[PDB]
Amino acid sequence: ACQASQLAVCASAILSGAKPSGECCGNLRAQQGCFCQYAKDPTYGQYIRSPHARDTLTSCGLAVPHC
Ligand SMILES: CCCCCCCCCCCCCCCC(=O)OCC(O)COP(=O)([O-])OC[C@@H](O)CO
Repeated sequence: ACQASQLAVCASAILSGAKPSGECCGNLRAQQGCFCQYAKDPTYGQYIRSPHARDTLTSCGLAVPHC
């Protein structure tokens, strides 16, 4: 299922713009199909939709979706 809480391993990058860890990027790579659903989360979606989250994808070499 797509639960935002799955992104905890990337929280520093999403919340602060920190360079993402390798483990973060590997988790993001696996979980790409959830990204537009994560972006709709009422609690965390504001962070998921942010520039820091987008920058995290790009730092990980992943496409930024058009949700
Ligand atoms: C690290 C992963 C990043 C993934 C990035 C995906 C790129 C996101 C691009 C823009 C996304 C737009 C998606 C639609 C977001 C939206 O606003 O609709 C959401 C929605 O209907 C569900 O909840 P919500 O209304 O966002 O709730 C927000 C808030 O007010 C509740 O606290």
